[PDB]
Amino acid sequence: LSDWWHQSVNVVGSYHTRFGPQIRNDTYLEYEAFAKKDWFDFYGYADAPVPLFMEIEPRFSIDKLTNTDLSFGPFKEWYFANNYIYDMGRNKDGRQSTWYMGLGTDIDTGLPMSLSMNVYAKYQWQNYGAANENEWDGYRFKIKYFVPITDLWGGQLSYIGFTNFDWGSDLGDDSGNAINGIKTRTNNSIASSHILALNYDHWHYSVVARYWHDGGQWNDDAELNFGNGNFNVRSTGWGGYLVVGYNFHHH
Repeated sequence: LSDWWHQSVNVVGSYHTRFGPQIRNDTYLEYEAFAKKDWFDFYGYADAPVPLFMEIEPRFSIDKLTNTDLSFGPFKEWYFANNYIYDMGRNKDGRQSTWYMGLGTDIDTGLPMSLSMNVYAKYQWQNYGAANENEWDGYRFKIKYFVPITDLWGGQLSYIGFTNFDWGSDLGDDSGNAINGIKTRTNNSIASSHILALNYDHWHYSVVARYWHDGGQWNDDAELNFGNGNFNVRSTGWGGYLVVGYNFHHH
């Protein structure tokens, strides 16, 4: 229901993406959904070509459920947080199933914005055949903030930012070395996003600047050869996205 459940279908163009060994530029369809009902909030999105990649972020209110005001300081609420990533891949080999679970919260900055912080531990199932499949591996700190800016061109301009700090994984240790001498993979990783979004009654346009540090836990500059010659991994740097979509909702 529009009251709490929001949907959107979007077209996305990406440029210089860094989650994998080689740089990428893609375009694809995407389904989004944002929800917020008294005891649980949710965000998720699914991408499909011009096979299937989805990421969901469900969170449950410990306060609402425990029915105990755990509010304290800037900390408005506490949550049992979940960040689940699924990638079907073209094989049964080139797939990913990642579950991050932990503690989350909403911060009251006294400013005209929204701020959330989460910490998770994660179990790794499939991971494109990597050395860390099926085991508890690594942790993640996720910080995301929303900031209403102004009205621009008849729409509402706003800023959104979130970062995923991943560390403590055992890959890198358990992976080999590159032709390069350095290790192929990484125990940690950072993916930071900056979003400028224009929202109209239904249509919206968004520009996304994203920065990676060892994107996808690929050790930046590692020298590899997949059968086409040696090449260096460029897992650290900027990439971007253009997003045009439509939010559904009855009047």
